[PDB]
Amino acid sequence: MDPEQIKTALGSGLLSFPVTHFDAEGRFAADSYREHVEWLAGYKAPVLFAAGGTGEFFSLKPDEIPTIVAAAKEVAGETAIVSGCGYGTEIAVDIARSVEKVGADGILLLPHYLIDAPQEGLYAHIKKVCQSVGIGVMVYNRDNSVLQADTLARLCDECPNLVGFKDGTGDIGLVRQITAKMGDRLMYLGGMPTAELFAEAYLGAGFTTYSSAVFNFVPGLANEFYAALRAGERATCERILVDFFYPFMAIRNRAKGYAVSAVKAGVRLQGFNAGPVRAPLKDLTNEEIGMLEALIGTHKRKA
Amino acid sequence: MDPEQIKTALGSGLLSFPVTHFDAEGRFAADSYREHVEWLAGYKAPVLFAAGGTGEFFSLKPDEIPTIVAAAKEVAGETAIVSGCGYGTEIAVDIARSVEKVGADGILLLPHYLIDAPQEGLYAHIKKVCQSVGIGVMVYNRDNSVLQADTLARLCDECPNLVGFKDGTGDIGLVRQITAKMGDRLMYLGGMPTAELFAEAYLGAGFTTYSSAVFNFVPGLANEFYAALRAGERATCERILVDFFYPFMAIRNRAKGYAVSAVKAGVRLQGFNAGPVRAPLKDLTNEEIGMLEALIGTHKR
Amino acid sequence: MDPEQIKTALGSGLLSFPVTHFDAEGRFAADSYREHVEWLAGYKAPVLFAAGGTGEFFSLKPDEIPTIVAAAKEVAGETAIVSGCGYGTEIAVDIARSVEKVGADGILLLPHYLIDAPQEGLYAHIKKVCQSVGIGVMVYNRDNSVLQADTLARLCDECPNLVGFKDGTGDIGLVRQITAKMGDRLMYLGGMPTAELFAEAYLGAGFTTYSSAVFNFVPGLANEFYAALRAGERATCERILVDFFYPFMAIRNRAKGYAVSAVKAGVRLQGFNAGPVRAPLKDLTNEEIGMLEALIGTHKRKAWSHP
Amino acid sequence: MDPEQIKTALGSGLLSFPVTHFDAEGRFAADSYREHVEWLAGYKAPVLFAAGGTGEFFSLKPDEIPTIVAAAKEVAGETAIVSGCGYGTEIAVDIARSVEKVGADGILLLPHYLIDAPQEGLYAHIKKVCQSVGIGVMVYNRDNSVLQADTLARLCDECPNLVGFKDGTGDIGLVRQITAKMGDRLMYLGGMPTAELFAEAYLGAGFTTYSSAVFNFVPGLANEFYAALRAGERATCERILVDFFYPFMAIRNRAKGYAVSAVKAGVRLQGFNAGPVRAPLKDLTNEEIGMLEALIGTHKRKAWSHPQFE
Repeated sequence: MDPEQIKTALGSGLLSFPVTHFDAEGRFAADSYREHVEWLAGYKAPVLFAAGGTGEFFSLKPDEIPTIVAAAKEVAGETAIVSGCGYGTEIAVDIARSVEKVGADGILLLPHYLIDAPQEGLYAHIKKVCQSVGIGVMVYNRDNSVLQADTLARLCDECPNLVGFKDGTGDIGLVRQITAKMGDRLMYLGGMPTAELFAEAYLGAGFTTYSSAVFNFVPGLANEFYAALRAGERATCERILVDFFYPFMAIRNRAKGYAVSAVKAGVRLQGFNAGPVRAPLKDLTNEEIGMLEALIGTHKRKA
Repeated sequence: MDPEQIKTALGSGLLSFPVTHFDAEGRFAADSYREHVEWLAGYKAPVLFAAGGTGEFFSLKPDEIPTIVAAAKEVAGETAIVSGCGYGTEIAVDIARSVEKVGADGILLLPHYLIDAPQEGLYAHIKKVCQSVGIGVMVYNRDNSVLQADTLARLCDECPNLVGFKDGTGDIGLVRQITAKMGDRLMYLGGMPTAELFAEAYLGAGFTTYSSAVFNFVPGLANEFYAALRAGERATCERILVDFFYPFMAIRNRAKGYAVSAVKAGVRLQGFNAGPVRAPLKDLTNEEIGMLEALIGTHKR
Repeated sequence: MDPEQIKTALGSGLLSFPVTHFDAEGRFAADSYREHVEWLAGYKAPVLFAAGGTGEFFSLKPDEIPTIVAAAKEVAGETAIVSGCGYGTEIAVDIARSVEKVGADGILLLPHYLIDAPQEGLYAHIKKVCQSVGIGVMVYNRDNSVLQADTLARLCDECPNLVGFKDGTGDIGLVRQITAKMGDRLMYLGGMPTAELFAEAYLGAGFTTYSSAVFNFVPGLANEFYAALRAGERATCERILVDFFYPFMAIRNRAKGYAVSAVKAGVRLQGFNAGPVRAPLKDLTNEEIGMLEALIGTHKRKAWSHP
Repeated sequence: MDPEQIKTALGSGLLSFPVTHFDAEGRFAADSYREHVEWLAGYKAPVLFAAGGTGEFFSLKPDEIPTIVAAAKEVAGETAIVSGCGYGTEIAVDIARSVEKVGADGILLLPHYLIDAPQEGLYAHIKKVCQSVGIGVMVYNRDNSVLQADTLARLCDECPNLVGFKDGTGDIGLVRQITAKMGDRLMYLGGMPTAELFAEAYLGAGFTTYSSAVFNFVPGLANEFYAALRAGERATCERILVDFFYPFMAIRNRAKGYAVSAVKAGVRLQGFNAGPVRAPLKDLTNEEIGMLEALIGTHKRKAWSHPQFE
């Protein structure tokens, strides 16, 4: 689809970021991945982000990314498919063009690698990546890549296919300035780890959707929270925060990287063969897996 | 005033934090202060925080604080008066008791001095301050004093006069957890510098009021933004953000401490003899003062 | 003494920062304090910092500080006595003048309260404090008060009684620039928590002394480390780091504020009635006190020792 | 070269990290690179790190790295050549094996990409990279990859080819613990931006060498500072800090990334046209380059003929 079509899809519901399934040896496990993506499709997220952060983009070889995107496309149905992209410009452009070739509907551009960079340099890097493909681009403010509002405005003026903005900073002051400046030029995507913790506040900032990492393993629960959010049903949102998300957060905060590892553990507990995380992430301990299993509780998919 | 009455006042509108006026000899200028507070009273903020952060609490002698609270009480009329309080426990308790004596309706407890502290220690410190007075207390998550939700819950169970929670961290994740845990047990007060930049997001977190530092010199505009906020008139809030608050923010970000210095400059531009900031703050340059004057524009008094 | 005399004292050995003793009613326990200080005096630190950070300056009422300084001065012998000082300018000047009045030999100026401040404001604040007294002043780079080299040079040019610089930032790049700029105009004092962890590196930065917080309860060991440091006996320094200081660090890192709490626990373990820390610090758990007791080990204060 | 031989070379002097030269089309410019490396060779740094941070590792396509290493090897003489390496494990292993194939004498392992990771994960990642090659490895504590002493000890016990430790954290407390723990098991390399600012302090921590980024364009000055450092000649070190390094730092601090961009400008000023930096770095303005030119001053290795008519 064209960038305006992926833009419309970004504003039509909740965003799904599937974990990437690996076998015991760490290789991509396409059959298990497709089984899980097919199961998630029943819950009708309008956009699927293949090989995003939750999908361990940062541990994939560039040549693996189109294979993962193609696998998702096999079974995702009438769903927009966005690919992760990232690293420095040379690598990012090659990844972008490779996933465009296998039929991705857009790219989510993760930070460049390692260095702190001046705004002018961020502009030049992101412009070059946007101009390398015809599909839609979402930029991702996080870590060592944080666009100021004026820099983002310049990019929007020069790159018509730049259509989305994902925030992973939690900087409420900055993101409100960005939505005030750009208005409906961009779709605004919440991108904090466990984004439901931020979603009610981010409404006021101008964000009405987000990545739901836990949709990987409790999509019914994630969909219900999202529905309550958009309906203004505060007591329902709050009940789900108190009974599910703050307990999940307690597990997540036990170790670095568990924003991904705990989500992948949840997928395994629901009976999908998602396999291990790749180093330098680590998997949950048996004790922690037990905690998560108990938390999932009434939401188990099987016995 | 009993804690439940200050609690009600905290939920009845916008919060005012007047700058503290100093004269040429550097002392508190009570006549000038009272003139400014009397003018602000016309704009009907339900609660006035004397000697808070915007009032340069951090540069005041403990014995100056009751004097400032007393001056505010003279002219505030039907307005609740909350006093700043802070430092370590021994000093804080002395301040708290001293301002209760001159008629403060509550205290806002700023962080203790210098050190990073464990949750159990914050608990012990804040509990001792709360139990030293009968008036209402508002805690203030900021810098080296950040309460977790479970610690604040314990304080609420133990200290009935603890009735307010002010946030200066900007940690949306944490403050949403706090409002979910405590519910209507506490009044939630936005406390970021230039809090209007955060107000719409903080609604969703569970906060419907905040300190408006710029109410000091453009109270009419601050009231206009607040009314639009509570009415859900986003285009109006956004217009005021774009036309006033982000340009103000640009001036404020030129130097450390200007969250206070620029506000005080604004007060002087409106014809109040608020005087200089105390070191280690520094005042705006003449050029910067000119920028602020131009920004205030048609809100000139 | 005059500023040049305290300056000379700062360069004559290891720096002592006694914990402040509190009684059951929470009050300053002067008898116990004086007893502890008298014991420490036997280990010959040339400068004693009363009511510094380790002495819980940040939890003292201002009127308590001259009482504490006076108590240390009574029993410290021929030892320079420096008082903690801090907060905003108005409070700091009052504190400074009050401790000068009871015969403090200098002040260590802790950061102002709460706010971040422009360099020009730091300059104005510190200058006013220095000019309020005739005794020597040591500035203290840490937290929300960090002087750049040019700002400090300006203060040195205008305040002759400013004679010392303590670092609590751990910013090697900055502190080396400072010593290159000022040279022997200032005495440079290491001020990291558990400063022995930094001492060998700080030598190259231009610092040959530091506050030894653990001197409070193992003054012999602290002296042994300092002696080896100044003599270039790396194997000895390293042994003490591996056997004592990194294990101490493990205890210290278990909770916020334990850089003070664990030291006070050590003092109590060695038989000085220092009492609890004041909130918002917390004391070590019994389990943690147990860990510190084992670590002190052969350095335990024994009834049969000769003074 | 085996790992014990590169370990020995790491302890034999100052470390060189050449900028990577690009042409106007952005491509690696091997002829220019070799000319610059050949000039540097006269100053006899025992180890050259090709495609390190100063060499814009983070902006290279993985297939460029062996090409750059091979070019340096052409003209480096009897100098050890270490290659940059980095990213997540899968990419890092491919890079490591590719540069081993072209004859690198070791790899400097930069952080993995993006994420904060637990110590056990860092261990698993670095172990896998070390076991993928037979050449020497130096780990690099910086940004999102900071090994604690006990984790590093486990890596040392299991990976004999891990022989070096480079610090970019500036955490004196931690690095002194690490040298106390490992002793001569590892060679300790200073790795701060503009490492001369840290070198005297780092001696005490146990580090007697470092990467000198400015060696790229004032190697005579960098060599003199290093000799003074090792000799204990404090007044010489201090003069060079005051007259050159703190003024350099003032230029460097003008914008993000100038720790690389300013060094590359210096190389260009000395007559080696190393070309532009790759985005998202930005080059110094012509005004800023003029500031650096004035600072280089008596240390210029050429005179320019600027265009002028009548």
